[PDB]
Order: sequence, then structure tokens, then C-alpha cells
Amino acid sequence: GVDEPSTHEPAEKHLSQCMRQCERQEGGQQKQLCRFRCQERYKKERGQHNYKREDD
Repeated sequence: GVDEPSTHEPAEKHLSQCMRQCERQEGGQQKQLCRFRCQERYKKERGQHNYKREDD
């Protein structure tokens, strides 16, 4: 039990590790490959199934 709500989940950090490498790399094809791979691979690892689109 001992269940309690929280914010700033570790999931964005796993993505952060990727995007850290993705962003660090510079170019055309290289940039795009890390942009999706990091976004899709890590998003899936979250366990989330419902995608929501940020406004603005």
C-alpha cells in the first residue's frame, strides 16, 4: 500500500538521457533519427498508452 500521488515522474529523465544525446548530435539525418527514436522508444517505456497533444 503506502500509495501516494506525485509529480515529475522518472519517465521524462529516461527521455532526457536520449534527448541529451539526440540534441548533442548535430546534422540532418542524425538529428531526425534521434528525435523520433528517443520520443517513441522512451514514451513507450513510460507504459502510457493515451497520447495527449500540448496546446499553444
